[PDB]
Amino acid sequence: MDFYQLPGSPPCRAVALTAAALDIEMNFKQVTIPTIDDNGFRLWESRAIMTYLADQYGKNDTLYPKDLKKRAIVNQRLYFDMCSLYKSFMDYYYPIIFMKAVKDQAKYENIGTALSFLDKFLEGENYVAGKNMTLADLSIVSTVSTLEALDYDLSKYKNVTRWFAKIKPEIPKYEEYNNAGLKMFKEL
Amino acid sequence: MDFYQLPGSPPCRAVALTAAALDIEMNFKQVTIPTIDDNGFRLWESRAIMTYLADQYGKNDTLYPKDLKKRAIVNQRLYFDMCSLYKSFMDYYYPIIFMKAVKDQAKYENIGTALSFLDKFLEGENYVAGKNMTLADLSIVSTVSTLEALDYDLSKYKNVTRWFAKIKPEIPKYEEYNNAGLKMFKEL
Repeated sequence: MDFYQLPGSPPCRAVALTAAALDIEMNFKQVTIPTIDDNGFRLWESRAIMTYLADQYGKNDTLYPKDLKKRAIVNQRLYFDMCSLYKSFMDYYYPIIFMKAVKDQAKYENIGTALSFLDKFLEGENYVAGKNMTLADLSIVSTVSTLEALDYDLSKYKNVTRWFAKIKPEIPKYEEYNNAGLKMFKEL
Repeated sequence: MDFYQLPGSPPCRAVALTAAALDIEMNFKQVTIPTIDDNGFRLWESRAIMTYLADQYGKNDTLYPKDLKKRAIVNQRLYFDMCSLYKSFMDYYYPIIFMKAVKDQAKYENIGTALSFLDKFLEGENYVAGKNMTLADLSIVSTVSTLEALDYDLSKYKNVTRWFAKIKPEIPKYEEYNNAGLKMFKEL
């Protein structure tokens, strides 16, 4: 399988973490990313890639439970991550980081709103979407760790901070496949 | 199953169309909508609801194929619909419809960009995400029909126009569960 990616890209790191958690080797290509080419099957949309890889190559279904109710909750969190959390991170930081535009306080507050929802999801919970670490944890951590790298303060979100701190040690190859690619953000 | 909804809401109509296509009766409640309460299982996020209902109550898997590659394409289109198509429709029309704010040309053009992607997906294709009508068709039609109801011109998007015209007759109970709720938009 070929993996077309960009080391800093949060969606790319979500896929890379997923491949690491499933112990899947991918041929990493550098250049809509990420895209995988799985023996001729081309697939884009990070989260669709993640759920495809889990079902097609997951030894057990802990990351993406076959049980339909548990799966629906993972799916619900993946939509939230993509449409609210990740989108709001992009909408505020990307113009600042790349276009050196002026900070937008309204877009900045959308980040806070998304995190408050995430913080509520994690109340009384070890993981974002069920009793075990799921794909939703790997997806969301790719954005949350990028916020921290950009010096967003998460301590107010004590469930987010709690979850983030305990999840990094559980994630296979977290340092190699997420932490490393964060260097571009820590330098700007 | 209880279905908490609002007749005009596009995500509510996407779920209602899904229930109609699967021949599922739901107890419709009026008030994050839509939400279903399936014998104590509460679930929000329209698209997560749609894929839950298809697997849990679908007689065959034509609407949401079990085949992992075909399923991944449906999933990819559902993310696009939610994050690009539906989001851009909301971002431009809702301030105009509800807050009577001034038209935003940038937000208006995002609609056009989303539709151009949809139009490309439908090139040479009968359906948005595979050889048969899938959940992605029901999701996207709930937004496309709302655009038309708001007098957005889709004729430029000749694949979108072609698909929309042939899909309305195929959708079980399309008139009752989507067309009817569109009346609020045609009057404003």
